[PDB]
Amino acid sequence: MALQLAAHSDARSGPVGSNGGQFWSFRPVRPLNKIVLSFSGSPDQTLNLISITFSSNPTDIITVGGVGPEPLTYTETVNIDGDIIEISGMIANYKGYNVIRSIKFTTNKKEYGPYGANAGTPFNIKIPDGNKIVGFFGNSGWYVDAIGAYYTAK
Amino acid sequence: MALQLAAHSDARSGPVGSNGGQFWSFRPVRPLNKIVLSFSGSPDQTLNLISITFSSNPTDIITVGGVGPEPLTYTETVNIDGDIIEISGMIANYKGYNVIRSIKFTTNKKEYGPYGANAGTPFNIKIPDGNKIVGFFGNSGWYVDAIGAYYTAK
Amino acid sequence: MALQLAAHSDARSGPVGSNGGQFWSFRPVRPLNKIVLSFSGSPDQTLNLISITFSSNPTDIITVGGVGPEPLTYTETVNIDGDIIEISGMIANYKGYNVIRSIKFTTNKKEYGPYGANAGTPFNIKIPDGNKIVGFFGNSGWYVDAIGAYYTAK
Amino acid sequence: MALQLAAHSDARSGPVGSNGGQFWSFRPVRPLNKIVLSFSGSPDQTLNLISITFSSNPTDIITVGGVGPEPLTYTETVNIDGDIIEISGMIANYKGYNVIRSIKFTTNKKEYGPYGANAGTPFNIKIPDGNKIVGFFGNSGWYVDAIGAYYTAK
Ligand SMILES: CO[C@H]1O[C@H](CO)[C@H](O)[C@H](O)[C@H]1O
Ligand SMILES: CO[C@H]1O[C@H](CO)[C@H](O)[C@H](O)[C@H]1O
Ligand SMILES: CO[C@H]1O[C@H](CO)[C@H](O)[C@H](O)[C@H]1O
Ligand SMILES: CO[C@H]1O[C@H](CO)[C@H](O)[C@H](O)[C@H]1O
Repeated sequence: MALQLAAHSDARSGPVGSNGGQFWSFRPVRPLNKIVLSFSGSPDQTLNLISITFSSNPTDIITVGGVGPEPLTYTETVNIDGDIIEISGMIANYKGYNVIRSIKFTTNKKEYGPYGANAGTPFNIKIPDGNKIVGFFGNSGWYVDAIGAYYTAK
Repeated sequence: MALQLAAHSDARSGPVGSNGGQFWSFRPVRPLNKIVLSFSGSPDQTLNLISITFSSNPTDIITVGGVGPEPLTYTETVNIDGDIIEISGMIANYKGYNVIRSIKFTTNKKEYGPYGANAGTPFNIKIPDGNKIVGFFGNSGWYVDAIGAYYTAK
Repeated sequence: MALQLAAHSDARSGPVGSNGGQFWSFRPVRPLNKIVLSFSGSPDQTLNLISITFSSNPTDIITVGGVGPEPLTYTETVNIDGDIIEISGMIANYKGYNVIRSIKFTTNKKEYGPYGANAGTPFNIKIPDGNKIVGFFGNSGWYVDAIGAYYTAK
Repeated sequence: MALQLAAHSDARSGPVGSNGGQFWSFRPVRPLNKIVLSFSGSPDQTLNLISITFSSNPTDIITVGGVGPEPLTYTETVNIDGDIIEISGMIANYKGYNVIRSIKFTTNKKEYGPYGANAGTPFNIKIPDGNKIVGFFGNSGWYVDAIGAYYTAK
């Protein structure tokens, strides 16, 4: 007595960047409210993006990249106001791997970034008008190798 | 030299049914305009769905199911008028496997079906208002084991 | 001129269950090592699965289901030993929705469950030999409507 | 009654390229064994990849790109022997869009190509050892904007 009412999966945009050790995915039920970027290096010189931590209130969270031995030295915290609708950045070599090196998040009312080392090959994830980004997925290893987003209407 | 503008993949609904021998996927760039359902048995008795052939003019086409030796004895040709917005049917046993046994296609203009043996466990692939089905995917072997749909805004 | 070295997304199994309010996805880069199932009702009587919390050390976590007004009364904490290789359970109606009602996790070393109300329509998420489940996805609302898994070799 | 034996969807690699008008997908149940690349331009000067026709000759076929007004002037027909294990090529601007401009296919038996214009930025779809490409997906419009592959073991 159980009708098979097909369950849905959100549209995807990307991934951009490069193949990495592990596929990762994080689409939480509630909106993303915070993104922490972790780096090695320093702002006065060059920041090396190593991992990204995505979270949604009150406790959903995931960290991708950062599984290597390099110690972190800096972090940038992005407090998301509203729905993300676009992301951009640069891809370039880091210790033998082409990785996400800088990232910028854009919502309906504000832009955050770009943060990191903004040099390299640009990437841009954009979605249809009237849609929102509701999660991210990609590949990662010691660093963040590729990134894509889940999106849906309204 | 070339912006990595993330490319999109349409949302999915399903699949419903059962795991089968091969995954299959068909999402043409022009509308799906014809579907041929091939069966063994008799329309005057019981029809057994063996394969489905989806096509989009001028020459896009795919057949899933039917790789077994059983001869086909009857076909139902469905000429699609309008956007497909819903699919439903029944899943039941056929020669050792739970398979898609009947299927009904609903568009914004007409309803087609159910075609086949309308007995078993019901399935229904429904999408949000304002969207349309633009492709199908599933699993198949000798028969049609599972089916799901790709959908996007109209 | 970063090479576009196509990045991979793991093979998927499912989902099973039914369409729900939101799509959710959680595939961490480290192994899933803990799953908390939250229920209303009681073990001595009938346990009603409401939400599931998946986590991977040290800090990855996600909770799906549980959005509604019903208070939680019991939880089953599963400490996963080994790679998850199979999941099974039952789907049945709960307050007007067909939902995941029980779930059993099988790793290469032990099995856990089934936990919940083991009655209704059985489901089984199986993968090819030599593979392991590395994440889960599905639909959820007030309850856990559908679930599927990400899997990969080894 | 029907046991919900979760059905599987093959792993994906990509897409590489750029977002385009429509998502397309083709994963036939029989091995892909024919690919036709259609161009405008001159084999001596520069070829402009307009569309690609993939087939599981002779039953399954799809053509992506080429829905615009530009006439084709030259085609490359590729008869694949064995399993495709890798593809690579260049991406570059064509009349306002960054599109797939050349492609080279590698099977366990031999190499095919490159076919197209050798200029732009490179892409490469590689898969795990012991796997094979069993389908393709991407974005397209007047041209082939993005491409990715479905792969599985064996
Ligand atoms: C140091 O190698 C590891 O990290 C890099 C960069 O992130 C890649 O992901 C690679 O596949 C993984 O094995
Ligand atoms: C006859 O077996 C074959 O066809 C059935 C039914 O379609 C399933 O797909 C199975 O996995 C496949 O090996
Ligand atoms: C009370 O409705 C909500 O919860 C149910 C059950 O979980 C479904 O998810 C539904 O789509 C969602 O809107
Ligand atoms: C001429 O525009 C059309 O073709 C280009 C190139 O293929 C892109 O697909 C674009 O989105 C589509 O509208």
